[PDB]
Amino acid sequence: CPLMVKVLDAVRGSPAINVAVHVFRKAADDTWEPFASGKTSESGELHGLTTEEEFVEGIYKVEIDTKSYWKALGASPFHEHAEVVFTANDSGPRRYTIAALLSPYSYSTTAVVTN
Amino acid sequence: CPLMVKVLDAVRGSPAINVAVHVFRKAADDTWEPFASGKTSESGELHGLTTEEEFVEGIYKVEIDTKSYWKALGASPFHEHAEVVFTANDSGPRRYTIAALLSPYSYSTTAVVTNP
Amino acid sequence: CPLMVKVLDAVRGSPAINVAVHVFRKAADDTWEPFASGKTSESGELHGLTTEEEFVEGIYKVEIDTKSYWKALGASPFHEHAEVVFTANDSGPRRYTIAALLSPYSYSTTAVVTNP
Amino acid sequence: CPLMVKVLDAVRGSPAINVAVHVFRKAADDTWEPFASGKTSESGELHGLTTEEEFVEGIYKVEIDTKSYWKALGASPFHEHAEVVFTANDSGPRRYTIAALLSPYSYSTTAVVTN
Repeated sequence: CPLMVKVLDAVRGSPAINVAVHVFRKAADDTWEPFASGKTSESGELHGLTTEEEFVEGIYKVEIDTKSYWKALGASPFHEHAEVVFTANDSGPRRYTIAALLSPYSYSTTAVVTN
Repeated sequence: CPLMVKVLDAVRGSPAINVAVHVFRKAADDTWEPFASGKTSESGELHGLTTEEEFVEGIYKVEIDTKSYWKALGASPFHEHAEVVFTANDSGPRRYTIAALLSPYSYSTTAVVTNP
Repeated sequence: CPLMVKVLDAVRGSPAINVAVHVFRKAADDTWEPFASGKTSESGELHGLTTEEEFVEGIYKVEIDTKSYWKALGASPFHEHAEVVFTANDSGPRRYTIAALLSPYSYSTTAVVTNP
Repeated sequence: CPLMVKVLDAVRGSPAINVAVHVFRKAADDTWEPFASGKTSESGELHGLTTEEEFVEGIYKVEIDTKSYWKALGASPFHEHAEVVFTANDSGPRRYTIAALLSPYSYSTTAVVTN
């Protein structure tokens, strides 16, 4: 699996479960076109987003619909969503894990890129 | 100043200087329309982006140009930029401070919102 | 002020007010000796902990009493406190700002170090 | 496994590998006594720290020797180490994953507690 997304909840200290995640790739005319999407599991992870063949170099945006997540749990969300924008670079064989740590008014995201 | 941005470099333990920041605001046609932009100073802070009058209700997107910042310092960053999207002044004017902590492959961003 | 602490609440998007902070400094016998303590103000900042004269070289430990802070606000935090340990003024006096971002089960802490 | 530790490197966007981790439990006289320790693997993880039987309620401190880690890679570390202090509470069945994200002058730590 070339691209993984893991989402954690910093309030409850648990994985962010029923979370919608949309991945877009930047089209030649700079528009963002749907690339992949899904909902985090009970482990806060989303696998099977794409395949090695489809995941070509280019700019990608991982959009995490955090607002709905926090609303369900009664917290008042700050962000509309979390946006992770990056360039997939082939240079060598790589796997991407976009990790996101969420709080109502804050979030962190790290990219773990392994061989 | 109703919208400020402060950026820190977690590798150097100092303000993130000369970081370009672009603010957009969702238009009626769901298009991201340019709202304001600037760059952080020696203290890693960006003030004067907009005024209370101009900063009306809306969904804003604050794009912090992290990639350009790291590249200029000789690093190989992962992200293109940090994108902070949020609805503003939904219940009256508020002062927003968008803080961002930067590392080549990871960044934190957290808003401090106060009633003026 | 050579050692400042600033704390933010990532759940409320505001300064972390009334947060007790205890500073210790490793003694000759490797014991943690009390150095200074205080609590953050309405702006989530703690100034006046020590002076340049008193803040000598050494390994310091800044304990941010996060648990007491969350409990008082009705939350069930994971950590007892945030512990920032670091060697200070190893190459001359420096001004240190220990910043901490708090959530019930997670916290970030990052130092901004500048030459006066 | 009751207690896990995962360490990531935010500079290189990879797991913090050869990292020493010491776990201490607070003794009745408030001193910190050795409880467990090891070195993160190639996946930046440390399993087998303790057993369900030995992991009793109490206050624990996870010390991550980050200074040596950064020195090896040529970065100038700020912290002597990362310290995660917490109370193990039985109330229900739980697993602890102490995650730490490291940067030379900054680090984050989250506690993921699952059933």
